[PDB]
Amino acid sequence: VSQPIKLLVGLANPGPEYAKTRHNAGAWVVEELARIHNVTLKNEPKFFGLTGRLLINSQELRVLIPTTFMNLSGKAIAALANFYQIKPEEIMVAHDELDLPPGVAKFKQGGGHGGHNGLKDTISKLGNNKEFYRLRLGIGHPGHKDKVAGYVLGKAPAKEQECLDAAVDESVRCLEILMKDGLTKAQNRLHTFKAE
Repeated sequence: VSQPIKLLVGLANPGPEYAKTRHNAGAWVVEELARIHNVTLKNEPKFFGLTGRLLINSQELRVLIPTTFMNLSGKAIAALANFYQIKPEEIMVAHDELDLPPGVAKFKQGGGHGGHNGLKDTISKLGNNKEFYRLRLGIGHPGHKDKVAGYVLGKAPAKEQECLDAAVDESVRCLEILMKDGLTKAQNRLHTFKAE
């Protein structure tokens, strides 16, 4: 039974050249979960995004990858959330997280956007409501304010990308545990993980 998530959003910038930039880490999670569960994501221009529905341990989970600019991610999330009557507190938003290193991922309930343009827009489009969950996929931090945007929009080197892909995999396993055992159990597992 209880688990509050009805919608998982993986934040992204659109189109083939952005697919493997760090800023798309949330989208990697959603695509992998969707793949393992045999769901083909469908483009729905009415929701400014790619959508699907998975059944996991008899719970319906909607997924969404916006095709907006990252800074307009709330256009998508509010459109789909309004259509399905999903409250902010039932949404989990996967995203790249500067404040964790490659290879680590954490769940979080509420909090600020941290300068993340996607999170920022999401909050505003959901009525200045921060109380959605997050899946924070660590990307490291370049430790110079002026280098942040280029770092986030860049492509990790191969070795670092393996650490990233490992955290994606484990985040997917823990979303599955989320749906079966609940959040405390999912979180207890995810928060001890670090990739090699």
